[PDB]
Amino acid sequence: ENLYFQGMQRTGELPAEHVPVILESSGAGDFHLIDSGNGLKLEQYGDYRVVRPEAQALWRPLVPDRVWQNADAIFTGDDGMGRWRFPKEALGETWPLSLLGVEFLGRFTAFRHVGVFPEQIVHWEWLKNAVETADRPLKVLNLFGYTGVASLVAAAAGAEVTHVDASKKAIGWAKENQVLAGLEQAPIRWICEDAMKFIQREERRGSTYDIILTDPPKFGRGTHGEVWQLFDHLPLMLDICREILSPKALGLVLTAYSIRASFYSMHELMRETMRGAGGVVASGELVIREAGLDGKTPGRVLSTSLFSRWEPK
Amino acid sequence: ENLYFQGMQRTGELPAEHVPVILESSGAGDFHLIDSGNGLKLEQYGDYRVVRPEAQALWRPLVPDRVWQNADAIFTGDGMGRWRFPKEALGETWPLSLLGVEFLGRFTAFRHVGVFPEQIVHWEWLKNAVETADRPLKVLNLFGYTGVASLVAAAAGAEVTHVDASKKAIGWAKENQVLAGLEQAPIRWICEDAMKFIQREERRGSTYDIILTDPPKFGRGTHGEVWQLFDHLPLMLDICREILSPKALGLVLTAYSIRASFYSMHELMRETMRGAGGVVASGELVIREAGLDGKTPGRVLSTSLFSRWEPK
Amino acid sequence: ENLYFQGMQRTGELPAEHVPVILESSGAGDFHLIDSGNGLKLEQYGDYRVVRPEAQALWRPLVPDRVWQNADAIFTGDTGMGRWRFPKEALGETWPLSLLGVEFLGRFTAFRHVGVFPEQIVHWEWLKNAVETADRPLKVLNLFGYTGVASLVAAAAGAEVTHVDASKKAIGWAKENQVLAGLEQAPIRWICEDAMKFIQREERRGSTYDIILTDPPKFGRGTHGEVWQLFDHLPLMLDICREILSPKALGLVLTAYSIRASFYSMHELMRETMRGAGGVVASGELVIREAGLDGKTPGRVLSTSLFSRWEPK
Ligand SMILES: C[S@+](CC[C@H](N)C(=O)[O-])C[C@H]1O[C@@H](n2cnc3c(N)ncnc32)[C@H](O)[C@@H]1O
Ligand SMILES: C[S@+](CC[C@H](N)C(=O)[O-])C[C@H]1O[C@@H](n2cnc3c(N)ncnc32)[C@H](O)[C@@H]1O
Ligand SMILES: C[S@@+](CC[C@H](N)C(=O)[O-])C[C@H]1O[C@@H](n2cnc3c(N)ncnc32)[C@H](O)[C@@H]1O
Repeated sequence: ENLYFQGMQRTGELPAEHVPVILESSGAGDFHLIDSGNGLKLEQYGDYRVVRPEAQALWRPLVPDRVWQNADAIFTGDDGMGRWRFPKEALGETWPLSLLGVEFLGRFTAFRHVGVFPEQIVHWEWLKNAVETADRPLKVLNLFGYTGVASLVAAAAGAEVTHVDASKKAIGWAKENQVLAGLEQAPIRWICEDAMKFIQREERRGSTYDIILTDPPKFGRGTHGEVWQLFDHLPLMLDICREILSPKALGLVLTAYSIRASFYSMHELMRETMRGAGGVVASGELVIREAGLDGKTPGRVLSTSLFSRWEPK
Repeated sequence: ENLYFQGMQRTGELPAEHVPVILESSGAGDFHLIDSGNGLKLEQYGDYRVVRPEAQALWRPLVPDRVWQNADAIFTGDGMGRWRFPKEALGETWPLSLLGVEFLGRFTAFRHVGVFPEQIVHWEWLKNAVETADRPLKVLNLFGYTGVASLVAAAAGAEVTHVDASKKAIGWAKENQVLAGLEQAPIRWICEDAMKFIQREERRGSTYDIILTDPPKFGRGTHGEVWQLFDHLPLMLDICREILSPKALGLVLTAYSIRASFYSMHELMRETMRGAGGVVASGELVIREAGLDGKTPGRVLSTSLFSRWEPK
Repeated sequence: ENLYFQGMQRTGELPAEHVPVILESSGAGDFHLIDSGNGLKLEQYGDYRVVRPEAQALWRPLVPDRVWQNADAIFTGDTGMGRWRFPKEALGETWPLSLLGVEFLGRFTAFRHVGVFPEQIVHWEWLKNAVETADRPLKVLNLFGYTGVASLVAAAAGAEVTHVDASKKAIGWAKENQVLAGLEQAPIRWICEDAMKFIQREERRGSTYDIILTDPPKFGRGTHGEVWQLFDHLPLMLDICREILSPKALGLVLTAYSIRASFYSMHELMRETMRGAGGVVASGELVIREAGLDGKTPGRVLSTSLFSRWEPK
């Protein structure tokens, strides 16, 4: 029961809604899902073919064994930490990739992650369009920014970006992507801090942003050990986000992975957060479709994450 | 069963005893307990009113919910958590003063705010012991934490050795030293397992006039040494005795996590001090609620055990 | 079940086998096992008499209580971090030792381990002989090298040594031993890396070694958090080791403290790994025999570890 992190009461009427909205990613170029099944997925990231666990890929693989057995890297093991197997000669920590004009690194760590969630291109497209068509310089806030591809998309489009992540290591990775992308001179502020602390302090300062993106994990830790738990804390976070939106704000975008909840729960939370603000809240799932070996052969849907987006419409 | 951490054999009579002794504080300073109940407590720390869990505060709160809700900071979660700041975001630290010593309250990911204000009773004993001493005194403060006792002793003119296994905690204590204006005071900062340090002091023939020790139920030395109060305390107290000066003024043991009785601490202390004369006083250290006005005595909240040997 | 870490299929005949081979050390010079029983052991390491837990010492102690009660240090256990008791007086962190001509430090940490496995002298003797009777300087690889006494034995004998350990702290200890042993100028290359990642990279580089020693724990962690689990990963490890043996290799030596397995399981793994390579695989247990107080007095066997050794013999 939420005692201390409740959203504040707002006046006015709930915004309009579009729900469910299923967003489906196209590859993308350097990424496609080749095949999946038996609790695994087979993905192409540029020159690297990778096998990773995907528990919900319950069905049987449709692409021949020979294609799976030609993978460059296979993630194995059971905390979250495991071991990559490299069955041929592909090796080192990193490899270059590009999505939506932004060059960044795929990276093998002890975790199953590869340094990008390429399905998020659908949201980066929304972001890029919003920045490049705005007739004024925009401020974009990116919370839980990870390897920073959204930050770089926004920076490349002309935004003044503030990227927030509690992990100094992840900030380092994002900065490496910034160099690779040729965006060293772009206005990106790198904030290594707990995300909710940063925004509450921004609220106290009276700071505002035109677009806020937020990608909270189910569980996290702030830079000074502050426990983050999505189901305990999200209502306060979104409330503070609204308090730091500019009068002419273009959007508030929430993405959520790996969570025992429907998009309807993100949706109704977002609708209530934005009570009296007008506009429209669109929510649902973000999915990838299998594309086969050639990348042109549509197959099954693999749902990755939830989203809810407010816009002034 | 304790096989390897037994105290040495002693001769003579057990010291005199005063037991139970209940030591009480009510916060006539930058601290008081406002209210408690339903497994929580409402406290004033200087400019901030804070709400923290207190599982043994089983009774019902006497101050209206509206007041608790109005707190500046609430500690939440299941040991790490998250502080909620309902009015507006608060900075990490805020200045406090107790017994003439200025130090920092601190919001960390834990429930601890950087001070145990009830310990002012033991600080007052210490302050008096040092002040009224004819001679310069050597004070050892084991498991010293944020070091308010170290600063009290330094301010009274003692030569202080502060021992804590945590470099982070030493850092906080040093920050307090600076804020308190005690940078030129003789405080030696030792980052080491406490029992290792005192056994090495014994080997060196070092002595101290006053020893305070605040061991946790479980801890870890600077180099991973496992500390467990019920396995190791008998040996620690025995070594403490071995490093007391001939004219020592006291040995003070404080113990949180109040599962064992003060009687156990008491019988162990008394036996450790066999043949040393003086008196062992033991019991609990408690805070009494003071209400919104700080002047309305309420319920007792017991925080810790203590046992103190003095030549008294 | 092993899906991703199988050794390649080999053709040809399994090497000859000698099994069980029980290797026994009675402790010379600075080490011997005085007595053991009641789940404890009483050992002399140079000038210190030490008591440590030894759960399999189920029998009774045969040396009087007085002698045990005169110990300089006793390890007392939460299980495996604990606390050393020094009953006579506080002991410093380290003390000088020497075995097989190599000077190194005994060390009190929060674990039961004193900085050397002196029973390993039997394998060090095999190694010393192999290096010092060779007609060329041998390349010796030592995986999971710990405090590096084997590395120092090989280097003293004239080998070019590569020492691999994921722990920077352990590498630091080994280097301290190198200094103490007077081997600072010797060709020892200190590698702080996951052992399997290092050897796969060696394989890619086409590198070879004349002798390979590997002492994998049941469970470990690479420098960059890679999970090591002997039962999941050892088959691939040994196969890569084979691929980095020189044509004129003198041996591949596996040691394992995972006592629960039989030496037969290390044996058959090593035999199959070396299929078609000729030579001989000898496997069994490495044991210490109690030496008692005075005279060299043969007592009970304390088995410490498993081993399997391939040689071209
Ligand atoms: C942890 S999530 C990982 C990706 C995706 N959102 C998911 O849940 O799988 C994205 C980023 O959030 C960061 N993070 C976790 N807790 C945080 C916190 N309390 N404040 C700021 N960033 C945090 C992580 O360091 C990471 O780079
Ligand atoms: C951990 S206790 C916490 C306060 C109070 N004594 C309690 O138990 O709740 C006080 C200090 O003991 C220190 N400490 C814990 N184990 C220690 C050890 N083995 N040696 C020296 N200091 C230790 C901690 O770093 C901390 O600052
Ligand atoms: C095997 S462990 C301890 C000694 C003995 N083998 C045992 O299991 O009890 C020996 C060394 O392996 C190292 N180690 C553990 N995991 C490793 C890894 N993944 N790669 C390289 N070294 C590792 C440790 O740092 C340690 O110094």
